[PDB]
Amino acid sequence: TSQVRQNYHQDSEAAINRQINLELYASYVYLSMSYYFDRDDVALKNFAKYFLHQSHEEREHAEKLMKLQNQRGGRIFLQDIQKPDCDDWESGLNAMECALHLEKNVNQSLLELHKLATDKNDPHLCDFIETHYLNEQVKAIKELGDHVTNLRKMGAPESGLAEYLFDKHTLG
Amino acid sequence: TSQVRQNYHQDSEAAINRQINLELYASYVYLSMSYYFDRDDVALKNFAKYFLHQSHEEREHAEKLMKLQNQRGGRIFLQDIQKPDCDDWESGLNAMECALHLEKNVNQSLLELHKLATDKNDPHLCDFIETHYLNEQVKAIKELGDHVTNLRKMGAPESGLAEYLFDKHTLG
Amino acid sequence: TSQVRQNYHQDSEAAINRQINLELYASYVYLSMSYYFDRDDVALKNFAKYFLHQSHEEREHAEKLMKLQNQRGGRIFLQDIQKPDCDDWESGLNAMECALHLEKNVNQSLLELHKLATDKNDPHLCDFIETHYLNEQVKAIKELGDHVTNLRKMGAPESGLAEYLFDKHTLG
Amino acid sequence: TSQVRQNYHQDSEAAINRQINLELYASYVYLSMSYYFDRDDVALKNFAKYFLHQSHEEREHAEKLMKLQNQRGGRIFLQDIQKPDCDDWESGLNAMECALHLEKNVNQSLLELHKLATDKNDPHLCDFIETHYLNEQVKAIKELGDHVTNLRKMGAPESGLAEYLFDKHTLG
Amino acid sequence: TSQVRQNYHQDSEAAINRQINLELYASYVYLSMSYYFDRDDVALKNFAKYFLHQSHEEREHAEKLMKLQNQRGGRIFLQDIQKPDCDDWESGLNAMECALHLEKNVNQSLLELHKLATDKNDPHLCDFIETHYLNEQVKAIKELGDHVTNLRKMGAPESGLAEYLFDKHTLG
Amino acid sequence: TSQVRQNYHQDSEAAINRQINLELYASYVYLSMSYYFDRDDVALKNFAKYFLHQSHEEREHAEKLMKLQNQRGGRIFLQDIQKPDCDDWESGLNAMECALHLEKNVNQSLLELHKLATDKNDPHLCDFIETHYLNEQVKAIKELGDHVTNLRKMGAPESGLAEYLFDKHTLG
Ligand SMILES: [Cl-]
Ligand SMILES: [Cl-]
Ligand SMILES: [Cl-]
Ligand SMILES: [Cl-]
Ligand SMILES: [Cl-]
Ligand SMILES: [Cl-]
Ligand SMILES: [Fe+3]
Ligand SMILES: [Fe+3]
Ligand SMILES: [Fe+3]
Ligand SMILES: [Fe+3]
Ligand SMILES: [Fe+3]
Ligand SMILES: [Fe+3]
Ligand SMILES: [Fe+3]
Ligand SMILES: [Fe+3]
Ligand SMILES: [Fe+3]
Ligand SMILES: [Fe+3]
Ligand SMILES: [Fe+3]
Ligand SMILES: [Fe+3]
Ligand SMILES: [Fe+3]
Ligand SMILES: [Fe+3]
Ligand SMILES: [Fe+3]
Ligand SMILES: [Fe+3]
Ligand SMILES: [Fe+3]
Ligand SMILES: [Fe+3]
Ligand SMILES: [Fe+3]
Ligand SMILES: [Fe+3]
Ligand SMILES: [Fe+3]
Ligand SMILES: [Fe+3]
Ligand SMILES: [Fe+3]
Ligand SMILES: [Fe+3]
Ligand SMILES: [Fe+3]
Ligand SMILES: [Fe+3]
Ligand SMILES: [Fe+3]
Ligand SMILES: [Fe+3]
Ligand SMILES: [Fe+3]
Ligand SMILES: [Fe+3]
Ligand SMILES: [Mg+2]
Ligand SMILES: [Mg+2]
Ligand SMILES: [Mg+2]
Ligand SMILES: [Mg+2]
Ligand SMILES: [Mg+2]
Ligand SMILES: [Mg+2]
Ligand SMILES: [Mg+2]
Ligand SMILES: [Mg+2]
Ligand SMILES: [Mg+2]
Ligand SMILES: [Mg+2]
Ligand SMILES: [Mg+2]
Ligand SMILES: [Mg+2]
Ligand SMILES: [Mg+2]
Ligand SMILES: [Mg+2]
Ligand SMILES: [Mg+2]
Ligand SMILES: [Mg+2]
Ligand SMILES: [Mg+2]
Ligand SMILES: [Mg+2]
Ligand SMILES: [Mg+2]
Ligand SMILES: [Mg+2]
Ligand SMILES: [Mg+2]
Ligand SMILES: [Mg+2]
Ligand SMILES: [Mg+2]
Ligand SMILES: [Mg+2]
Ligand SMILES: [Mg+2]
Ligand SMILES: [Mg+2]
Ligand SMILES: [Mg+2]
Ligand SMILES: [Mg+2]
Repeated sequence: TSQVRQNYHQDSEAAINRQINLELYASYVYLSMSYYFDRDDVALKNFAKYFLHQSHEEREHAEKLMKLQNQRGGRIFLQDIQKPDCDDWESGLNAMECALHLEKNVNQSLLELHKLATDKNDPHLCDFIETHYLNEQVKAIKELGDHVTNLRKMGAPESGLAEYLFDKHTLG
Repeated sequence: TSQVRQNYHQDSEAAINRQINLELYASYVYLSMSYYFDRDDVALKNFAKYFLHQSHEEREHAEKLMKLQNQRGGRIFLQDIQKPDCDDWESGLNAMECALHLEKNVNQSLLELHKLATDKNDPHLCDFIETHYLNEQVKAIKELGDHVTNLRKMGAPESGLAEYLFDKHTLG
Repeated sequence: TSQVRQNYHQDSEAAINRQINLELYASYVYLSMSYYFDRDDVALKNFAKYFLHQSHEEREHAEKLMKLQNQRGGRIFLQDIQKPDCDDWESGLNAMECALHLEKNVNQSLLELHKLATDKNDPHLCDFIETHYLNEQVKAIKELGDHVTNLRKMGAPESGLAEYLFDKHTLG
Repeated sequence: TSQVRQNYHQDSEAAINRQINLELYASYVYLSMSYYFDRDDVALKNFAKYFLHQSHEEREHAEKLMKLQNQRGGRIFLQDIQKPDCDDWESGLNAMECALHLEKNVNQSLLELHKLATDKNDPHLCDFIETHYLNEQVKAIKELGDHVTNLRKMGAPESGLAEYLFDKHTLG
Repeated sequence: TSQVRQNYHQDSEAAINRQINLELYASYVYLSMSYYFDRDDVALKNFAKYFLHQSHEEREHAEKLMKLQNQRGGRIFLQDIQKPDCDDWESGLNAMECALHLEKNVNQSLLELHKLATDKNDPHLCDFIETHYLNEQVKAIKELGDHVTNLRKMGAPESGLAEYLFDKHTLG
Repeated sequence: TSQVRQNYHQDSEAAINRQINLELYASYVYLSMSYYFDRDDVALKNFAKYFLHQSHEEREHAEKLMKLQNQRGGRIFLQDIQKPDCDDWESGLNAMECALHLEKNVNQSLLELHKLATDKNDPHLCDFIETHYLNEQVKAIKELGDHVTNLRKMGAPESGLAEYLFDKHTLG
């Protein structure tokens, strides 16, 4: 047992390891999305940059959870990082819709994590999740919803012109 | 009676209190408009910023009238600030059309106020209204008419692309 | 239903709309207070500035709640902003006592909002209220209590000298 | 009763006074530790500096709780600050082990305080404890565990060379 | 026996440990005083700042004596730091009168310490006390007497106005 | 078929996708290593920083291969990123030995990739591998061998002192 461990339930430790994997998975999804828009037959450079930045942010999310695990005296256990569900993301709109669904799924996992931390009376872990994850998620979900809405109203995915102009004006 | 009061008719005092309420009402209309465009299913960020700035300007209008009331020795009497007529503003074009109608209504109130000040031979109040309100109104009405015209010619409200591009190029 | 909405109870949405109205009401109370001290027969310029700044802060409070409503996928619904209970605030001490009572009332509303968010297991909303409102309120209540105490010990409201000197040394 | 007091349970007030005493006690323990390493027969200058800084941080912890007590309208009640359990701390490793045990004890007190604030539905006090104390404690406990581990692996306490080199490279 | 010890009497060593405790006690008295003036029903912010600074100075006094003990090869022995005699300090004037009495008591202890160092022919300890403590005490006693005098002549403690104005002009 | 594709064999395209996975795997190994040294019972902060930087470099390696795939008109196909072979890396020396073995394995894959590009007469791909990977690998392998050698000669893994001092002087 770790000399630093205090009020840190084994179930919370396990849940944190599951969350680490999920954040790394989200990083992988956004990495895949990014280079889809770098294809010569897609060629939306600011979509590509946007998703690559999101990919890097998700890796930071994972790293901060790994730091937390050690801070509390838990032990990191890593799993395979599953490949993303799509190889082909079809359109800027469809990728944004997938990212929205991804972020809502990660949010649900974080909310279940917070419920567990609450049930185990772990206020430090509750505050950690609230402080570093829950509002980040709300902002990410809101931004992706905003993007989806604009692309739809602009005429995407049918209008390749719309995706092009969104790439320049919103993501550029 | 106030030691500063001079040539300030009771009717003018009352009219100034009515104008204070109207300016606060205009501030509220623009506040509502602003956050309509912040909705995830509308998502026109520069419409939102534009109307929020207009909201703040209207509050300044109200404050300067409250200052005038005290400068002249009248007594401020506040009324409820009525909620705006619309919860849903439908489109960027429709919001601009509503703001145009609002500004023309506030202008009419200011012109009636000026007629009263003229009838009561209050040149200080006439100059105050002319100096700080009447040309501000003309410029605001002209700008909103310009915006309405551009949105119409661009294809709004049917073209969500038009509202998007107007948001970036004129309001951005 | 909003594409961004997740774990956001209809009751919380309604409570947030009620809180928006209350913050706008507080802004109106402080606006009224401010210009009372700008009257030529009151003439406490730093009381006036202090309350005007508080008025502007309350509008910011309202705006941040409107932003939150949209972030979470709720829909803003505005109500009339009621006029303040007093036209005449009588003295610097009495205005500070009224502001203290106002802030304690707004605090109670925020604490009921937090209880609801807790009952609905909304940790994001709990953190939002804690982060942006609850300590702001505690600090505001403490500052107003401090001011009330000083004015009382100085001899207010009987001593117009006390209110004058407090205006210069504490609010100036 | 205090004019500022709102939703602040008498039990919480008492618990905050107990925590104030404990933080002052921790300040005293670290003060004692510091000057032990300033002895001519111990002479580890960076151990001494490290613990003196920790001592000053604990006094700041106490002061912020005294500020909180007044912010919420409770009344500070001070008790004797007990002398530390050890006059002689024996070795750099043993002092770090004692500081680790101290911080875990203070953490437990803070977690009991948070449970009480939760039971009394005091979200402001919960947020205060989370924001200013609980992660500070986790970081302090982790750092002391790190230090203990390094000193042990280096060969302390038997190796006076290890304590000397740790003083220069980690604490210097 | 310490390798550095020279001409340092066991009685002086013990007296220095007693003085360390007394300086820490004075630090505690001023800490208590400080937060009394931070109460919402007292609310003299510059009294609070003044006494908090005095508290920090007393801790520095204690630390320099702990340094001296080690410099001379004595061994620090700590005792409980007794809580201050008053929880309620009643008025700015009464707190200043108590601080004056405190400083005169600490001065008497220092003068007895100096007599002992003289009797034991310890010129280094005599010079240390003279250099770092005796004139600091005289200046502190003179300043507190000055403050008491001004508060009395101003009309304190009856005049809450006097304490308020002293807070701004002398302590501000 | 891609409009940009020229002299790019399907076998090379597949090999590049295999290399992408391997570089992401190496990133994961170094991520795991990094946080092993962040454990409170290991606590070698510069080992942790060193491996985290290596992790980030490997992700850059992967990204540049994804860019190459698109530049040449191939299509990225991602696979699961396998978890690292070790959860526990035991010692600084053992982690360096594992990283050395990892880099030699990645080098072998790159050399097989280069042989394939040579056999398919793809000089652009040969130059890409030589320019951006092969000397990076040689330098990485040499540096890790240097580190292993120093740790062994210093007395690792038995000497926890050696690993501590290596952490400060070579990795610090
Ligand atoms: Cl970054
Ligand atoms: Cl402005
Ligand atoms: Cl502001
Ligand atoms: Cl500090
Ligand atoms: Cl200092
Ligand atoms: Cl880089
Ligand atoms: Fe970022
Ligand atoms: Fe994430
Ligand atoms: Fe998808
Ligand atoms: Fe789903
Ligand atoms: Fe995310
Ligand atoms: Fe403007
Ligand atoms: Fe206006
Ligand atoms: Fe309208
Ligand atoms: Fe009309
Ligand atoms: Fe207007
Ligand atoms: Fe402010
Ligand atoms: Fe507010
Ligand atoms: Fe009132
Ligand atoms: Fe009431
Ligand atoms: Fe407020
Ligand atoms: Fe610090
Ligand atoms: Fe502490
Ligand atoms: Fe101990
Ligand atoms: Fe214990
Ligand atoms: Fe501590
Ligand atoms: Fe000083
Ligand atoms: Fe002293
Ligand atoms: Fe006393
Ligand atoms: Fe006495
Ligand atoms: Fe003193
Ligand atoms: Fe590098
Ligand atoms: Fe590589
Ligand atoms: Fe290995
Ligand atoms: Fe092998
Ligand atoms: Fe490598
Ligand atoms: Mg992002
Ligand atoms: Mg375990
Ligand atoms: Mg699979
Ligand atoms: Mg909570
Ligand atoms: Mg936050
Ligand atoms: Mg304008
Ligand atoms: Mg009248
Ligand atoms: Mg109505
Ligand atoms: Mg003009
Ligand atoms: Mg304020
Ligand atoms: Mg609804
Ligand atoms: Mg009414
Ligand atoms: Mg929180
Ligand atoms: Mg906060
Ligand atoms: Mg510290
Ligand atoms: Mg009580
Ligand atoms: Mg005892
Ligand atoms: Mg925090
Ligand atoms: Mg002093
Ligand atoms: Mg002895
Ligand atoms: Mg006692
Ligand atoms: Mg002499
Ligand atoms: Mg001198
Ligand atoms: Mg490298
Ligand atoms: Mg193919
Ligand atoms: Mg496996
Ligand atoms: Mg070449
Ligand atoms: Mg080269």
